[PDB]
This record gives sequence, C-alpha cells and structure tokens, in this order.
Amino acid sequence: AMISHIGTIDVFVNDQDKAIDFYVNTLGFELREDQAFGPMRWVEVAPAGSQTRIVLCTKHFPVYEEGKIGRFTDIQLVTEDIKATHEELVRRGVNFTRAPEQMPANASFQDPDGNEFLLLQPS
Amino acid sequence: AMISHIGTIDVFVNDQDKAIDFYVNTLGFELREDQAFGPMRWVEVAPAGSQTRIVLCTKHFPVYEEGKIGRFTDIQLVTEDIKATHEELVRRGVNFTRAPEQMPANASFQDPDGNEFLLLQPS
Repeated sequence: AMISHIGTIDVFVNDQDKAIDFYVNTLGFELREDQAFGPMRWVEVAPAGSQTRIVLCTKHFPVYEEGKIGRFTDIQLVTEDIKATHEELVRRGVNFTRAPEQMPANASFQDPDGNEFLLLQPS
Repeated sequence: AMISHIGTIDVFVNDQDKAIDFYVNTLGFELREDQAFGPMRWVEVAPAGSQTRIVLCTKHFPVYEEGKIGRFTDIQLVTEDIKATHEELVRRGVNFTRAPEQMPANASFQDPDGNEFLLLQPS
C-alpha cells in the first residue's frame, strides 16, 4: 500500500530529560531515539516492541502551540492486564484521573506535565 | 511489559461517512471498525496491516473541544515511496501544504476538513 503505518505521534513536555525518566522508567517504555540534531534534540519513546512511537517535543519545536503541553493527548495505550498495570503505576506515583472501569475496561492517567492518556484492556 | 502498544489516536472530522471515503478510498487505509454503539458511531481506519489505528471522531464525542477539527494532527504517516505516493495523492485531489523534501524525505498534506499529517519516507 502507499501508506505503511503511523510512524509517530507528538507529545509535548516541559523537559525532555524529566519526560524520558517518566516514560521509560515509570511507564516502562523503551527509549527509541535520543539524538542531538543541532540546537534541538529528537527524542522518541515507545512501548516495548510496538510500531508507532511517541516523539517527546518541547515548546521550541515549530509544531508547538500554546496549550499543547499538559492536555488530553487523544492517545489510547493498550495493556493486557489493567488491574496489574493500574496498581503498579499507582505504586509508582502515577495520577489516575479515572480508575479502570468495565465500560469503554479503560482508565485514564496523566504524565507529570498533565498530558492525559486513555489506558485500555481490550475485549 | 505493562503497556503493549499505542492502540488508537483520535482525529476529529465533520462527517464520518465523508471521512471514511477519504481515508479508505483516497488514502488507501482499511476500514477497521464501523459499529453503532447507541447514539454514536465508533469508526476506526488504519493503514493496511498496521498496529495503531485512527478513530474518526465527531463534535459529539466527549473528547471533542473546539479547534480539534481541521488542525495539525501531530501524526507522521510512513510511506516507502514518497515520490509515488505524493503523485498519486495529488492525482486524487489531496492538498499538500508542503511537497516532499529531502530534509526532515517528508511532506505534509491535509484531509478535506483541514486535518494535517506529516508524510515520511524514512532513511
């Protein structure tokens, strides 16, 4: 096909080192990229083994607009065991805005800058 | 790992039938889901064979805010042949805001509601 897949989605953060620590060491993502391309730093994190990656962008990327840090991301993350994931992320200090519920099971949580993700255990 | 992968990312459109026609029949995506769950309609499209899907959402989804239709999506789509993809999408009437260039090769285009995507042929 012409278009292979979604390669990346941007998430905007206040500081890339702090964000790397959260996404890798608190959420368990992998660090896919961290490369200095001049004045700026290209940083990608993704769930282990997954195809699409998150680019951790700052206020100095041209694609930034005010309001893009600390918003609902419209991203839904998948877990095979939302009970276990929710408990462990709670122990690690992650703020859930909505606990797992068997309706849409899904939950929602935020990173330290307030970026909000849906978390889903699929049928 | 706790988190498996990014399951979905929302894109907001003015009309889901019109959008399905564009994403499936103009961009060549697959229709992954189209199911009526009461008053609303859950619609997913994705590049063929790809893991993460796009949810085509409307102004009546609770996750909508004004400004979410017709914006830069922060999504980068991957193609193995950006010359051929750009030509064919141009023939099909897709508006490119930026033509392919060998710098970040990448291009940018919009859907009919003005939602803007980056298009990338990777190294």
